[PDB]
This record gives sequence, structure tokens and C-alpha cells, in this order.
Amino acid sequence: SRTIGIIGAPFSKGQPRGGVEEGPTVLRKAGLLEKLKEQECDVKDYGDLPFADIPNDSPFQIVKNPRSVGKASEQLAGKVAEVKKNGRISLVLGGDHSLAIGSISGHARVHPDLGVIWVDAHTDINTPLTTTSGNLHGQPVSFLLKELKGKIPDVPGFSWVTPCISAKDIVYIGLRDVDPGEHYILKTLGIKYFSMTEVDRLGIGKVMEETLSYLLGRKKRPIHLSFDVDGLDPSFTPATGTPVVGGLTYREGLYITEEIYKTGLLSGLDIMEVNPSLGKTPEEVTRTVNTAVAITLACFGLAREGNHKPIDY
Amino acid sequence: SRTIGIIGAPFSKGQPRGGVEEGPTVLRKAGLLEKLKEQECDVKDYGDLPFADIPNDSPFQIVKNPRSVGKASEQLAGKVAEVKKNGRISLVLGGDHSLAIGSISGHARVHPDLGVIWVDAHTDINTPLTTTSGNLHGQPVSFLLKELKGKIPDVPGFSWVTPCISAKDIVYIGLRDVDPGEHYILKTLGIKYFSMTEVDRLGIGKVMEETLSYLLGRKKRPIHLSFDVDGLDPSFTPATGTPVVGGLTYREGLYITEEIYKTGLLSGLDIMEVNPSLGKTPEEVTRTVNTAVAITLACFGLAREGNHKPIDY
Amino acid sequence: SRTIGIIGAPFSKGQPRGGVEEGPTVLRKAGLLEKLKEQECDVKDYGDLPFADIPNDSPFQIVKNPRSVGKASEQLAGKVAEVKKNGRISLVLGGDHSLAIGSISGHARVHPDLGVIWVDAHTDINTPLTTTSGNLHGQPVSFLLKELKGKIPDVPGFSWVTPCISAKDIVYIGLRDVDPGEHYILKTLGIKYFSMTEVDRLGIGKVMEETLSYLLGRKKRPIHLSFDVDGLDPSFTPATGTPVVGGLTYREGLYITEEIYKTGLLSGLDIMEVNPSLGKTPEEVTRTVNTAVAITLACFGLAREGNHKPIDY
Ligand SMILES: N[C@@H](CCCC[B-](O)(O)O)C(=O)O
Ligand SMILES: N[C@@H](CCCC[B-](O)(O)O)C(=O)O
Ligand SMILES: N[C@@H](CCCC[B-](O)(O)O)C(=O)O
Ligand SMILES: [Zn+2]
Ligand SMILES: [Zn+2]
Ligand SMILES: [Zn+2]
Ligand SMILES: [Zn+2]
Ligand SMILES: [Zn+2]
Ligand SMILES: [Zn+2]
Ligand SMILES: [Zn+2]
Ligand SMILES: [Zn+2]
Ligand SMILES: [Zn+2]
Ligand SMILES: [Zn+2]
Ligand SMILES: [Zn+2]
Ligand SMILES: [Zn+2]
Ligand SMILES: [Zn+2]
Ligand SMILES: [Zn+2]
Ligand SMILES: [Zn+2]
Repeated sequence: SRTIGIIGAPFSKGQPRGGVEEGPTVLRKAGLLEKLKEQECDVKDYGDLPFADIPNDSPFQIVKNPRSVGKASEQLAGKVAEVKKNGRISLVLGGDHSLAIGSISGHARVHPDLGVIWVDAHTDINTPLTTTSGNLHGQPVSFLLKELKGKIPDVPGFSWVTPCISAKDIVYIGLRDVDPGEHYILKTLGIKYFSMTEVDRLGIGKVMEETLSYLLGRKKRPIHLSFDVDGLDPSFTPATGTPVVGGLTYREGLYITEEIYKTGLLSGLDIMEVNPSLGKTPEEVTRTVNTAVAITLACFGLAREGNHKPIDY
Repeated sequence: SRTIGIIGAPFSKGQPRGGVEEGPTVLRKAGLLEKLKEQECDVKDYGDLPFADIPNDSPFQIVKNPRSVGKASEQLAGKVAEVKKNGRISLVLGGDHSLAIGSISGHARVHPDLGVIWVDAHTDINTPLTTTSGNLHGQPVSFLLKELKGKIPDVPGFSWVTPCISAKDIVYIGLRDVDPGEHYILKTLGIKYFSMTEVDRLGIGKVMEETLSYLLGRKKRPIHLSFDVDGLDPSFTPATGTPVVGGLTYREGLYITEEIYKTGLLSGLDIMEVNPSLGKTPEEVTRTVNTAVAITLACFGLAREGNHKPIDY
Repeated sequence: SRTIGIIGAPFSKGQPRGGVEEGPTVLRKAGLLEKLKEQECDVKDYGDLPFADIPNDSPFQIVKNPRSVGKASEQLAGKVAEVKKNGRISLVLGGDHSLAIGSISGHARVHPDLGVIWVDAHTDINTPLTTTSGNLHGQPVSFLLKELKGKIPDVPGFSWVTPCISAKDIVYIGLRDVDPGEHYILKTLGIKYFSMTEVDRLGIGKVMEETLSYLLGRKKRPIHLSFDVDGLDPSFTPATGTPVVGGLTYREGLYITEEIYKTGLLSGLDIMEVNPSLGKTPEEVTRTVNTAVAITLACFGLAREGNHKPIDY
């Protein structure tokens, strides 16, 4: 049926603030598994990946914690590939977005033809040479693009990496805080994106129609959804590291996911950047987690119009 | 002209929390009548219906306060039918939504051909046999549907009831918290609804165009609007019993009503679920009431673009 | 390139509450100039206009501080005309909206064929004879309309005024609190407007397309944008004198301005009604100013999708 495989990934060295390691814990203790089991979902939790501490991981130029991040993704890519072989949609509950490198890589090992939908207020496509922060949660995409392969230096811990996607297989939704170098890359590789500008102009309805018509226009390949919690407006998911105002509405958030689910092609999912310790109040924490959970459930069947199990009431 | 007849209905036994009995009081003391008189409106207040206490009203299966609710609606249906004969649009300031049974029944006694628009985060169409709460504010619609007549047991106090509407004469707007049994009924009787999903996809503009094209496609019959205050997002109407996040915008709220008014067919109106005691702060209370009032005024002429009385300024 | 000329106008006698005189100060101390210089913008600040105190300025009928306001606008019109001759887009950081009279008048002295976009929750088109408040921040438009010339009494201090625009050269966006006399004028002179009703119905996308198709349908004349901070919903710009609920979204706010900029015709800009002292909290103050700044930057190039300077990264 709608089989899922849960991958907790308590990692945070992809950026400065540490609380995101707890993301898996809080979402789990929010009742996610239970809630998913309450749907036609066949759920199997593969546990929280144990991330060995790499004490010796000095900066690579300005790129911070490279070996730590590379291993974290290298380990995850393998676990992802495992559940995908067990015929389950991989659900990655993580910390920072840098894990996307491991998530998508391993997912591709199984389904190379996959298409990606990246919901985020940022493009996370900086390169070790374009980034000015050195924080890897803002560079995952660059490591995954084939077009870029050959303009990215060998970063300690990323030798295991192989560019599993071309510009033509990814769509962004939500952008509102993009770097100049990031912008240049977009227009140059002609990447499909819908910034808040396009959403405002078109409506989330058209936005979703086009994005899917874009990725599934030709063949009907498996879908990977990388959802960075900061894609939604801070008034919904405040407990996040890099929030930007003017974000996606809670309703738009649900609309995106309700539509992905209805395609029947959701192969992989990432719920990133949920940092409970950045909530200025116990409720901002609750609010953030709750939304993260609601969005996840929509990915797996939950519909605002209602749902009904096969029987005469 | 635009003649109104005010019906205060301080009832609450349609659900557990009691504060909704005060709804009429707070809205009145908010200046509603005055404000309506300030428009081209001819206003007549029929007073707050006195609801006899039914001390002996044990549960019917799991259905709570059946005799209390049935009488409350039985009395109201008669008062509604009275003002409709006095050629005035009935305005029902109430408590819980279970009163809809009395409101619509009596309205129909006068205008049997009426169509209904139900703004609510819920469908309130459970049956004594489908409800799991037993609270009647979530079952009014089931008692009014002809298609369902014959699948509803005789509930103490509802013998006076007669199904005055078919599936084809009602439209829902706002749904986002629907029960499985409720969902089955929708798809089965093919009821027209626009959940938050449809609103997100289409926009309130198209939503309103379709809903009216649906109800007034054929003849031009009188319109009944049942507005459950919880249809709007909690950030607008927090002082309500059953709030759900991801609701209708304040602007969408006004858009709905501004459009109904412009049809010139508004025959009956219900402003339900305003419970002032559920506001966590004196202002949430104020906010909730204010919105309830603003929406009501839009139903009777108030336009955001402005209004002008027939004369050269 | 994209040359700007900054005009600070610390005036407030266009309405009762005084804090708006500080608007220039707070926006400047928010880093505006710096931020604009950070873009392809060529910025020149002409300083804060010194507004002589007119101790003797008794009411004209009910019109308050007429001589004070007339001089303030008379002085500004001249400064505006100065920067427009220095080939720079005039940026007017002001106090109350009554300054629009001086801003647009002087802008026209240079570019008579200009078209105006007025973002505001009000039309500010009352006349000394229609206004019931007597506050001039709600009458600037009336003084600028040719069609009205001959139905406006000579107000002390406004002799220097000459109606530099006809009904056909202005578009309103955001209206939601319009006076009856104001409404009569609209329908009578057939002025193009998009109240919140139209925005709700059409979407900001269509709204912007139509408004520009309206003003630039024929020739391609310079554009004047009068942005009253209260056009946006109070949840964004609370520190304002006359706020009204159900306003423009922050995203819609940016959409409007991003679109104006992209036309390449922005000739003049007004950022009015930012009163820091009306913020119930230090953050409402911060929030309000921040939004005012973000909107201004969008007028001058800033795009949510990102920007890139001419070079290979
Ligand atoms: N563009 C910034 C912020 C990136 C934010 C990363 B993300 O999307 O995972 O939050 C940077 O490169 O440091
Ligand atoms: N579906 C729930 C909630 C109904 C809410 C009723 B209403 O719409 O009036 O608030 C129930 O049957 O108990
Ligand atoms: N219509 C009211 C309010 C006008 C508000 C002026 B404004 O738009 O500048 O805030 C009046 O004439 O006093
Ligand atoms: Zn495959
Ligand atoms: Zn992000
Ligand atoms: Zn991040
Ligand atoms: Zn370029
Ligand atoms: Zn990200
Ligand atoms: Zn009739
Ligand atoms: Zn409800
Ligand atoms: Zn209720
Ligand atoms: Zn079915
Ligand atoms: Zn209801
Ligand atoms: Zn010109
Ligand atoms: Zn205004
Ligand atoms: Zn003002
Ligand atoms: Zn008229
Ligand atoms: Zn104004």
C-alpha cells in the first residue's frame, strides 16, 4: 500500500546552531509514527542513525566540518538506499539540510530517474567557492548537480559523492533569500524555480500544477521532496535556524504536500531544519513541530476534505 | 428595502462548553443593531428566545441533551418562520450550531426552494449513528437532508423535524476537519463542497463564483447562509469551541459575505459558535466578536470599496 | 543607472498624532541609504527639509493647520522638482500623507504626463467640504485632480496649487476604509481602483497586471508611487496613525513594488505614515520600519528570487 521507512538523522554540523540534532526526538515524541499508522500507512522505523564524532575536522578553506558532514551523508545515503530496496518511501527526520546530500544520493542509487522538489526559502546551492558562510546546510544541491561536476573541489569526506541529478530534474518552491552566486547558477543552468514572487503572481494552485507538469511531463518517475521547515513563514515554523519573513502559508504548505501525495509517486521525503531550542517560547516550539508533523501526514494521505476507509458507514 | 429581523438564540446544550449562550449578548453589546441601522437596513429585533430548562434529558445512546436541543430548534424554527412572513431576512445570533436545524427548518416553511451555503471548518453532518462525540452541534445537517431521511433514528425531541433539503441544494466552504463517516456521506450523496484545499487551489474568487453558479444556476431561489465562526482561522475568531488551524482568512471571510449580499437573495443568516468565555485574553474575545460583527455587516451591504447613499455630495 | 535622490520630510500637521515627523529619522537609522547603495543604485541624499513653524494657523472651517500643510507641500514640490531635474528618482521619506500634494505637484512640474499608483487603505480624496475630520492627510488627492478644480475652495496656504492630474491617470490599490463622499467621487469621475475586494477576487498578480495595463496602455509615461504604510495589514505595519484590518499582505506589498520596479519607469516614490511612537511595543516599531524599508528596496531592484551583478561567479 503506502509503505514508509523512517530514518531519524540527529545531525547538526551542517551549520552553527546545534539544537537541530533533537529534531528527530521531538517529532517522534509528537506522535508521528502513531499518527501515520492511523492512516492506510505501513510504517517501519529504522531508528536514529548514530553519528560518530569526528574530533579532527578542521576547516577546508572556509567550509566548516567537512569530514563530519560528508560521513553523515555517506552513512545516510546507504541507509536510504536500504529502505528503498525494502520497497518503502524513505522518510528522513533530520537536523540541518546538509543531510539532503546523503538522502538524495542513496535514493538515486535505487531510482536514478528521480525528480526533486525543493521547498525552501533558500536554494542551498552555494559551492565551497561561492559560499561566504562556509556552512554546508546551504550547499547540498551543488554537490548533487551533474552540470556543476567539475567546478567543485574535492572536499574532505565527500570523495564518496557522485552527482546524481541534472538541472532539468529539480524544482524549487518558496525562495526569498537567495545569494548572488546562487542566483547566477540558477539563470545559467536554467533551473526551474518558483520564488515567492511567482507564488504571489500565480497562486499555489498554478504553481503546483506547473511544477508537476514540469517534472512528470515526460515519464512518470519517482518523486523526492526535500522540505526545509524554513520554507514556511516564521509565524508557522519559528523554531528554525535560518528563518526569512514573507514565507509560505500554512495552507500553502499543506497544499504542496497534499498535491505531491495525490500523484502517487512520492518516493523520498526530508523534513529538515526543525530546531526546538530556537523557539523563543515553549509554544513556538510546539507550533513549529506541529506544523512539521501536519505537513508530513499530508504527504502520506491526510486530506483536509477528509478521508474514508473502504466501507459503508 | 433591506429589511432584517433579529433572532437572539442563547443556547449551548448542542455541545459541552457553555459560554456560547452569551453570544447574543456580546454581539448586541458590540453595537450590531446600531451599526446595521447605520446602513440602508430596516432593523427589527425580536428578542432573545427564552429556552426552558429540560432537567430530564438523559443521553439517547451517545447523543447528549436531545430533548433540550430538539425543543430549542423547534421553538426557533417557529420564530424564524414568523419573521420570514413579516418579510424580513432572519438574522440568528446564536450559540452552538445545532440551532441550524431550527433556523433552516422554519426558513424553509416559508421558502421551501431555498439553497444553503454552509461556512464551517466542519460539515456538521454526523448522524446519531456516525457521531463519536454525541454533541449535536456536529449533526444539524444530517437532520435536514431528505436523502438521509430513513437512516436517522427518532431522537427524543426531534419528532417535529421534517427534512427540508436535498443534497443538491447545499454548498460547504472552509472544510478542514472532517470525520470519516462525514466524508463517506459527502462523496455518496455527491454534496458540493470547497474544502481549504479547493480554496487554496482556486482562490476565494473562483470559489464564490462556482458556489453561486451552483446554487443559482437554474432558478433564482432565496439564500440561507449558516456561518460557523470557526470557519475562519483561529487567529481571527479564537473565542470558539472547536477551532482548527489553516482556516479562512479575514479578507476571504468578508469576500464570501460581500458576494452573498450582492446577489440580493440573502433570505436567512446564522452567526454561530461565538463563545466569549473561550478567549484566552480580553482581546481575543474582542477580536472574535469584532470579526463576527464585521462579517454580518458585509452580509447587509457594507462594502470595503465604500458605500454611498442616493445623493450628490 | 538607477539613480535616486532622497528627500526626508519630517512633517505631521496633516493629522492629529505627531510621531510621524520622526519617520525620516528612524528609516535612515535603519540603514536605508546604505542598503540602497548596496544595490546598483546611485544614491544622493538631499537632507531633511526644515519645516518652519507656523504659530498662527487657525482652522479654515474644519480644515486644520492649512497654512502649515500648504507651505510644507509648497516647499517639498520645489525640492522634488529639483532632484527630478538632477535626473534622479525622487524618494520621499515622510510623515503624514498630506505631503503627497507637494510630492506629486513638483514631480509633475518636470514630468507632466506622469501616472499615479496610490497604495492605501484610504483614498485620501476628501475635500474641505466633504471631510468630516478636517485632517489634511485624508484630502491630498482632491487638490491634485483637475476634474475637481472648481469645487474646492481656496484654502490658506494652497494658492500655489495647480491640479496636475486627471481621473484617468491614477490607480488605487488596497482600499478598505472609504468615506461616502469619497465613494461618490470615485464612481462619478470613474477613477480606477482595486479595493481589497478586487484583490481578494483577482489576486495581486492580475491586479498588478491590470493596473499597469491601465496606466501604460497608451504611452509609456513616468510612474509615481504613493505608498501609505497603512495600506498593508496592521500585523505588518502597526506603528501607523490610521490602521485598518484586512489589509495587504507583506508578500503582496513586495509583489506590488517588485512589479513597479520591473517596469523601469518608477519616477517618484513616497513612503508615508510611518509613526514609530504609535507602536505598542519596541518590536511593532521595528517590524513597521523594517517592512517600510523592505518595500522601498524592492522598488529599487531587490528581488526575492535573487539578484546578480554582471559577472561570472
Ligand atoms: N544562503 C545562506 C543560508 C543558507 C541556509 C541553508 B538552509 O536552507 O538549509 O537553511 C548560506 O549559504 O549560508
Ligand atoms: N466533527 C466533530 C466536531 C463538530 C463541530 C461542530 B461545529 O461545527 O458546530 O463546531 C464532532 O462531530 O463532534
Ligand atoms: N477618511 C479619513 C481617514 C483618512 C486617512 C488619511 B491617510 O490615508 O493618510 O492615512 C479622513 O478623512 O479623516
Ligand atoms: Zn526508478
Ligand atoms: Zn532554507
Ligand atoms: Zn539550514
Ligand atoms: Zn546573468
Ligand atoms: Zn535548506
Ligand atoms: Zn421562496
Ligand atoms: Zn465548525
Ligand atoms: Zn460547534
Ligand atoms: Zn468511497
Ligand atoms: Zn458548525
Ligand atoms: Zn515626462
Ligand atoms: Zn491610509
Ligand atoms: Zn495618514
Ligand atoms: Zn451613485
Ligand atoms: Zn494615505
